Amino acid sequence: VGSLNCIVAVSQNMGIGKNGDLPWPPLRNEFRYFQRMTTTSSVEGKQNLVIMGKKTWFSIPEKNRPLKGRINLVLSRELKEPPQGAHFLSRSLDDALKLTEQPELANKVDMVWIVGGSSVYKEAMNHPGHLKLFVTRIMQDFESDTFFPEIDLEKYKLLPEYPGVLSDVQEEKGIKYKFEVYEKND
Ligand SMILES: CCCCCCc1nc(N)nc(N)c1-c1ccccc1
Repeated sequence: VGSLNCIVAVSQNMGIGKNGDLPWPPLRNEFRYFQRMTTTSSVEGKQNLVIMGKKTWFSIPEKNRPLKGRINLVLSRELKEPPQGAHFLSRSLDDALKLTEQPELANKVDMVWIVGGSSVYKEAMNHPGHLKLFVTRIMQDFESDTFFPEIDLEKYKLLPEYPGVLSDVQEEKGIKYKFEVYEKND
């Protein structure tokens, strides 16, 4: 199994969802960036794993579920089988990471991408080890009811650039945004 990563799009007031919907209007190139980054795997014969909480899974429009070309794993203690269209179910992020070393997935998974939501990000971000955060900064305030956890910059370094990630300001539908990559190893 390869690197562990979080990927998020977040407004200036730290919002990531409004009743699960994006707080901002849909941004086509931001969507394309998310698909490209989470799907691209260099290791021949493997796919990336996407891990998400139950609410994040059901916030994805059905036409976009499962995230194609990736192994889709949902976290839930209430669910007793993977949701329709998903591939795997784990009770916790720890169990999901443990599963990636079981024979059922050990040689199948390259990169692991945590795609939401708030509590899953928080657990990943505060667990020791090597972790990167791919953060799209939506540079406006938007009404939200779920939020990204604080990034502790004592441990997460903002990288000066990263291959395959544009470094300059983007704009869609009149909304400026930018792509950042953070890395910790503790
Ligand atoms: C259905 C795919 C939406 C992709 C655009 C939104 C998005 N952007 C970034 N950079 N990270 C994320 N985790 C998400 C996201 C992915 C799934 C659900 C909610 C937000």
